[PDB]
Amino acid sequence: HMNSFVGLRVVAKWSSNGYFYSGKITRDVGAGKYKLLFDDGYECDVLGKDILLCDPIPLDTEVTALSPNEYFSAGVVKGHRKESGELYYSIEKEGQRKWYKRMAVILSLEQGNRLREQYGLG
Repeated sequence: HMNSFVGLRVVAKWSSNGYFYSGKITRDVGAGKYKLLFDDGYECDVLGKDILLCDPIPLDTEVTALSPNEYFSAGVVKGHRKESGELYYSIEKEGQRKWYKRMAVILSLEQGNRLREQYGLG
């Protein structure tokens, strides 16, 4: 039904790793899989059920923000904005909000499962 998923930004995980990372679909490789180019440069084929077609990550989503002191901490998306073409998320934690670059925001398995119903490609 869909014209094409190529070029769409997503957050996706591979198997045996429980986090979703931001990336983009570069190719429909069939077999229910898509070639995903992660923002860090890593590229591999991922199952449709492991892809959340949401960009930006919606507001009021509980996410995992990579934080100072190599600290991964759960927080809630309260805003996003483009800064010279780059997407930044406003994440609320301990009742305070801070800006994080796109790549510093990931989803744990539980956090991503909450979005599968609405945004998953399963």
